[PDB]
Amino acid sequence: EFSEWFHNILEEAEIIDQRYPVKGMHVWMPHGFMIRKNTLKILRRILDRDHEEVLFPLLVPEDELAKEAIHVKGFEDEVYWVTHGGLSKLQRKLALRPTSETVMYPMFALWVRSHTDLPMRFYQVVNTFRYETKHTRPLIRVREITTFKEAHTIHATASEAEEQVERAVEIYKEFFNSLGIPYLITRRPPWDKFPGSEYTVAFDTLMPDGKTLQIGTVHNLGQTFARTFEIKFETPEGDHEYVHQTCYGLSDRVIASVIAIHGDESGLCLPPDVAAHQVVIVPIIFKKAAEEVMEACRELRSRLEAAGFRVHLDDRDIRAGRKYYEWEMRGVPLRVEIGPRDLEKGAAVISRRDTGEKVTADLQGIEETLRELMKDILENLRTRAWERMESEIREAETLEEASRIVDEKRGIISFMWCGEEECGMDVEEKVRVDILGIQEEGSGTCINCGREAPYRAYLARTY
Amino acid sequence: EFSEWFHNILEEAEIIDQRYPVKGMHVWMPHGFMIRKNTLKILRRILDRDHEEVLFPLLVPEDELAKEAIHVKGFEDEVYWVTHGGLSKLQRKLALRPTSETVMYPMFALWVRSHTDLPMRFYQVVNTFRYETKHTRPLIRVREITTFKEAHTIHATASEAEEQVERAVEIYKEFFNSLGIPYLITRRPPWDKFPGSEYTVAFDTLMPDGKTLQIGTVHNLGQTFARTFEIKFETPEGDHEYVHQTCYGLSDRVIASVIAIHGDESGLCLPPDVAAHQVVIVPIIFKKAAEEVMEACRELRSRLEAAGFRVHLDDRDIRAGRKYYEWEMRGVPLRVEIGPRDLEKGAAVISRRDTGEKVTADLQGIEETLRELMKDILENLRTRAWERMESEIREAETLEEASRIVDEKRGIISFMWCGEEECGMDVEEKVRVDILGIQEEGSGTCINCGREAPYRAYLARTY
Ligand SMILES: Nc1ncnc2c1ncn2[C@@H]1O[C@H](COS(=O)(=O)NC(=O)[C@@H](N)CS)[C@@H](O)[C@H]1O
Ligand SMILES: Nc1ncnc2c1ncn2[C@@H]1O[C@H](COS(=O)(=O)NC(=O)[C@@H](N)CS)[C@@H](O)[C@H]1O
Ligand SMILES: [Mg+2]
Ligand SMILES: [Mg+2]
Ligand SMILES: [Zn+2]
Ligand SMILES: [Zn+2]
Repeated sequence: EFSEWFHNILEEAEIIDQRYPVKGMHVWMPHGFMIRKNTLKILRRILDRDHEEVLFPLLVPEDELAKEAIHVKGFEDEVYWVTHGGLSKLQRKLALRPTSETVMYPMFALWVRSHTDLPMRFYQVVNTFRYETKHTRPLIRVREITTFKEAHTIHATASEAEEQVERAVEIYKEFFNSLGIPYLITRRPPWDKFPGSEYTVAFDTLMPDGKTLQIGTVHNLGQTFARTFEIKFETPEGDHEYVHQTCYGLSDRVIASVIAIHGDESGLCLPPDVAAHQVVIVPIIFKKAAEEVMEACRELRSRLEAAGFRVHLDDRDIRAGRKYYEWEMRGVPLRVEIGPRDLEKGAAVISRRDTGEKVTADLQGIEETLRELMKDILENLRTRAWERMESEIREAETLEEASRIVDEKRGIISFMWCGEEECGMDVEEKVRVDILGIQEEGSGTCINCGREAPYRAYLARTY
Repeated sequence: EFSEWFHNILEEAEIIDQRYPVKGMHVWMPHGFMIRKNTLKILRRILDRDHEEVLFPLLVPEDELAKEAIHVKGFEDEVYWVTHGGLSKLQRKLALRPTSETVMYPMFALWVRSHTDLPMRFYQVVNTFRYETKHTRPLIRVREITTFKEAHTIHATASEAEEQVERAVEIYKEFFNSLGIPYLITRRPPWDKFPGSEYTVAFDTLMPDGKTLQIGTVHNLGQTFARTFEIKFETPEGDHEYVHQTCYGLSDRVIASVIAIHGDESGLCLPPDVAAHQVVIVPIIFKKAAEEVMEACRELRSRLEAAGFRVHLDDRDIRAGRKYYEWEMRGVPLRVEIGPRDLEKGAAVISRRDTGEKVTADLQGIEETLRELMKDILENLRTRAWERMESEIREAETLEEASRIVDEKRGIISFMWCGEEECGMDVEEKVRVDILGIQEEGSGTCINCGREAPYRAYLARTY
């Protein structure tokens, strides 16, 4: 049911067009692009406080790519290779970046010299490529991740790296809270961690179909990469030690989830700061004081633009009904309607998208009325969102009880686990599910092997 | 001399790092990225008035790519090819986009149906790839054009297309005028036009080394592409005619030229709206009322931020001299200095980057003082720039006189030309130069063959 809804809204709302001749590569249409744009504005406000945006190349030579032990093994046959430059075959294969460690790190080796240089915090929003699963899904599992934001940091001590991991987590929390997206934070199992990292922390959110979606990862790379690419720095004493690195990223999934989670029957419902328009003015006219209604709307639009609003005056010549439907299925938060009546009273009708509540406000101080409504809409959407997710995280004491809950109610399943490979693998195989990760807490007994369970773990059917 | 200057400033000002293992692919460092960012902000303000930003894929399948007669011939061996997806060879070669006609047009065939749909105006800023000349030059001739802005339009009548070409030209004029970049507009010879177009209009600017740089092109594609990809539309009568298309683009060259043209001995000099910082506050202190000087600067910074300025308070602990040098070689327009004296008077020293003129202003209304200075700096830079270019465009009546001027003074050479292939080719071969394009005007006699010359043409040594 959700799948169909999603695919249809992506088309109706004109977000992406999937009819491109190459599987897993979609087109961002005007409207979709605007949402993506606003989502990135929000992200960058946060990231630009302490990160420096850069932009590295797309192509990586075998030499550099296969320079890592496990990392290269991790993306072995998941990499696209350019072999020819025109008719002639390149004397050195070039891979489209799957992620940029092998692109930036050799360069980091040069930029880093003294401890005065550290810490360094960079990020870029580029397009990456991954040749994976025959199962292609819009914004969720694409071959061309068109909105891959990857941040990479460099530190003097391992201590600072761990500290950075904590900061990244807080940055994502804030990012997501701004999109009203709920999340579960866990430490992925050591066999699912980013190829070559010390450990991976992941953010997972729940899709309306009971399936889970990884919407963010933070990795503590320790110094394994530093040693590989020779990223050393001079200490205040005169010694030469390797650096401690971390990296974290998000993809188009963040947009998929903002669409999916605040999804609706009427179409899209979006956080005010993400919608293409925050306020759409719709004039109601039947050839009766029209000239005065129109000039009341125009006055209003200009007044809102100057106030900092992303407003749109829909003066098209169609029935107000159709207009309502359109801007509603497109996710516009507030609709301001103006008719002869209310006009001859100095007021207008303001309709919310999340609730449907129409109120009456004085065009005189409407700016503040709108700002407040917007703050309200996000809080509501974020709240609802959190309730819906938590109400889907259920505890299980028996491995059999887990199977019953997953298969019947879907959602996330909480449980105490010993934290052993074989036991975890067995759990996954038996329940045909995936262990998202752990969260350290009081002990107990592993739901599967009964041994001492140091971790609170979660599992679910994932994307 | 210029070459060395350019390369050194790109490094000193930390714009791009060329030390990447793959020739023709450079890295945008933090500072460079900020300039690129601001340059694009300026561009988008203009383009977003009547264009809709989109984002298409990077990869194009042979099927689509080689679907055009001349277009495919034009980028035959200039295209990079991905042949393998992991270890397995793709059953369909994929080319990195050189430009996106073959990527978007098949998709345009679907989006276009009724005349009510037209006109459509799109654009995107993506990275494109071109395997060309062994001669790689930073921001001027790269394999990965990291800042390729391509706009594509669709029209019902050929008349509107030509009209669009005129609009594009005006858009670029405004873009460039904002960067204070001077330009010569001409109609490229029919053998240099964009592969498959009806005709190409190009913008050329002059580099400090007397060489010319193409910084923008507009193409009228007529309906040749429409027929190729089947982009038809229903007329108000019920007929099905093809569409009229145009497309135009810019690359990183725009940034190269803003750096080069307003170049300087002290380093970078940039239009206020392009610099990473428009105002850098430098407090002068020698342990004498410091606490009061610092709090005067902080107060000022905040005050400027809230006014809309991109300001930076350099409170580092180094000699004010070094600070001056740094922000000067980096292109910061205005430097605001505050010391005990001026402070105890309610004034500060404002230094211009283009001139070096230091003035004294009341911290009380400094906001306006700064805004005015910024407007002034651009006008000055744009003016100077235009003078320098025009003073390098020289007329020639004899083909021999041309050779003397080019070889001795470089620059651009104006001349009357018959407009024939063979004559033009001959001119180029004999003068070892390139014919930029023509400009229709009163007749005369071709500088080479003496026949009737309908066109005013220009030539020069180019990049
Ligand atoms: N095929 C895909 N389609 C869409 N999003 C994806 C895809 N693969 C991964 N992602 C998203 O991108 C994020 C980062 O991917 S990753 O492999 O975990 N980590 C990185 O690549 C690290 N180098 C951090 S920059 C994931 O958390 C996930 O939300
Ligand atoms: N290798 C290159 N490096 C940097 N800039 C380039 C390169 N090749 C072309 N350009 C710049 O990019 C602009 C557009 O390139 S073009 O081939 O003339 N035209 C297009 O590709 C058309 N499809 C318009 S979008 C040129 O005007 C030129 O200024
Ligand atoms: Mg697993
Ligand atoms: Mg030529
Ligand atoms: Zn166990
Ligand atoms: Zn001639």
